[PDB]
Amino acid sequence: MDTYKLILNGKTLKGETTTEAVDAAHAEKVFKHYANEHGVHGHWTYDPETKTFTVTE
Repeated sequence: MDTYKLILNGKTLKGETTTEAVDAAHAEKVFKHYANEHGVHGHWTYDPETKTFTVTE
């Protein structure tokens, strides 16, 4: 398990978390939890070179 990172860019908030997962698909399902928990919804992207998801409100 690699780690994957989430960058959340809310209008007024900024969030950065990681998780260990078997692939990007598994980390994405955990990250949807974190983003919904923290009331930040937006457009999702994944950057394979950095194993990073960004969510921008």
